[PDB]
Amino acid sequence: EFKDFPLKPEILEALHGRGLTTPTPIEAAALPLALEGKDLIGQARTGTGKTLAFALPIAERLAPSQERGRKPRALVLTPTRELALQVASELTAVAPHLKVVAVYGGTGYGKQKEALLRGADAVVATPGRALDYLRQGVLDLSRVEVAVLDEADEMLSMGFEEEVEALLSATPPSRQTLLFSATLPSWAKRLAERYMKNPVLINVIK
Amino acid sequence: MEFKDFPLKPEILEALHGRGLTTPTPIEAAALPLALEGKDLIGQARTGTGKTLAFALPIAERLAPSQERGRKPRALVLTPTRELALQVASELTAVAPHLKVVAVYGGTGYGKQKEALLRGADAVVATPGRALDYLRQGVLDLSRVEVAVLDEADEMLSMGFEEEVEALLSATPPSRQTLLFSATLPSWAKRLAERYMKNPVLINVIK
Ligand SMILES: Nc1ncnc2c1[nH]c(=O)n2[C@@H]1O[C@H](COP(=O)(O)OP(=O)(O)O)[C@@H](O)[C@H]1O
Ligand SMILES: Nc1ncnc2c1[nH]c(=O)n2[C@@H]1O[C@H](COP(=O)(O)OP(=O)(O)O)[C@@H](O)[C@H]1O
Ligand SMILES: Nc1ncnc2c1[nH]c(=O)n2[C@@H]1O[C@H](COP(=O)(O)OP(=O)(O)O)[C@@H](O)[C@H]1O
Ligand SMILES: Nc1ncnc2c1[nH]c(=O)n2[C@@H]1O[C@H](COP(=O)(O)OP(=O)(O)O)[C@@H](O)[C@H]1O
Repeated sequence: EFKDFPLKPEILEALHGRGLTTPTPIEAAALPLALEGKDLIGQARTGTGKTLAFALPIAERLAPSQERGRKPRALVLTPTRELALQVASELTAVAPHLKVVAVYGGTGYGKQKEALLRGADAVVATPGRALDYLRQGVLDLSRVEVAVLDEADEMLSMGFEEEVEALLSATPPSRQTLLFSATLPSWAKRLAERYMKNPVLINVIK
Repeated sequence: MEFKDFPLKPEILEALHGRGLTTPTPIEAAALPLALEGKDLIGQARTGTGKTLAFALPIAERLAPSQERGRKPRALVLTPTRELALQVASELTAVAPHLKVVAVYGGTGYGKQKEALLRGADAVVATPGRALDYLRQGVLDLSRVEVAVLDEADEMLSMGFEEEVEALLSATPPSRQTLLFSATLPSWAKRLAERYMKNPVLINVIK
């Protein structure tokens, strides 16, 4: 159960307050290495649940800050707007001490910009809108300590390979990288080769 | 992580420290948490590198001592070679002082190994050929195995023990925990994982 893991009381409170008590098989498998700062690839069948495998480690690794205009120390990339909002919602709830900002197309071009300018600790973004702000200097990725690629195989199918690589290339290689994907197409193995540091593959095979 | 960082009995931690075993290799670090909690796993790392503690410490921690004379082993480790059976037995013996480990291997001493098995054992570390000999004789009884380990599955397939391994695993109850270590997963080994393991997690540190 989550209380078993070594997580700050605020985080356990947040989880407890929300009913989340038992990690899914992929979460239980991935949490230990992720919490310890190591790079990993988490692979499991879609529809089981794995968001806590990267959100808890972001919650735990990052001390809070109130510095206006601060750059984000965590970046989560998702292939769709609806997943960016679901993930930003989860992360916001388990990291109550962090300012989480969702970046995604179709709306809020001005509002999301303003949010990022005021300050952010973690960004959950679709690659389109994110790359826009990257090019404008609005999204600054130079302080990223944890980068997460959520559903790498979908980002490939949606044709975001170029945006994803540009975004990762803008983060410091001192970062921890986590990659989650039901399948591992050649593109994702390459991302692994090029952007990760001796990653452990963790695969719930059946 | 160091070994001290894991939830292990004090006697086991003392054993480790006294031998200057402090630092799990990458596969040990990645696999210990699942193994300790009793889950099935496949550990993949390049052949021969250190991984013995990834299954030795789970066996040491899981099994309580017993005095019963003639008792059947609660853990089985299979290895492709005699030299690997011997290495692993000594290692397991070292970190599981509360258990009686018996090494079972060909090329020598049919009677000595047999008599050791009849006196009783908690863990057997075996090569598949010799082990099947004893299984069929009724000397090696696998009906109480809680942890079964295949150490270097891809080499067992290479050495021609495909059938012997399947026969040994079949003689153990499905309620067991099963740990499979191999640098590569040929078709036979995947088939093994599919049909002999329960919801296994594959852990691959080859990178
Ligand atoms: N351990 C857990 N327990 C309960 N809910 C969880 C959970 N982990 C987790 O992510 N969730 C919830 O599951 C939701 C996503 O579920 P999906 O779309 O079926 O995940 P998929 O298997 O990746 O395709 C998240 O927003 C979490 O709130
Ligand atoms: N359910 C869905 N089905 C199809 N396309 C979708 C989708 N959800 C979703 O977000 N998309 C598309 O995936 C992309 C989301 O990334 P972005 O950063 O918002 O891209 P930008 O529009 O260039 O700023 C958009 O094309 C979405 O319409
Ligand atoms: N955590 C650990 N620390 C020290 N020794 C260990 C160990 N785990 C483990 O199995 N051993 C021993 O290390 C031996 C394998 O080490 P090698 O041949 O030098 O290859 P390399 O690991 O690539 O450097 C095993 O036979 C064990 O007895
Ligand atoms: N370094 C090595 N090189 C080649 N063969 C080896 C070997 N080490 C080793 O053990 N073998 C062979 O691997 C087999 C070990 O299994 P068994 O249970 O002893 O099988 P049995 O023949 O029924 O007694 C034997 O053939 C060993 O000679």
